[PDB]
Amino acid sequence: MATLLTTDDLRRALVESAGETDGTDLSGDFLDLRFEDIGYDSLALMETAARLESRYGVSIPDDVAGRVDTPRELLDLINGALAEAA
Repeated sequence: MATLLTTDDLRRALVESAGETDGTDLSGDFLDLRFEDIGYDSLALMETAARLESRYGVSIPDDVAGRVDTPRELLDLINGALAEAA
């Protein structure tokens, strides 16, 4: 819906949950850059998604929140959630 996250928005969330960072290699489309490769553990990732959950009034299944290997999956998952929630 209007509520949607693009790669740029998704980047922002990981920047926010990482704290004071430059955003490393999340520049542009990092959808193919795996979380393990950007030093992002599923726990941190859940917190990232958590910010998004709270912000967009959604809830992401705890299995799926740490089931995503690549940002593309996570982006799509939230896109599908935000398809219904706004």
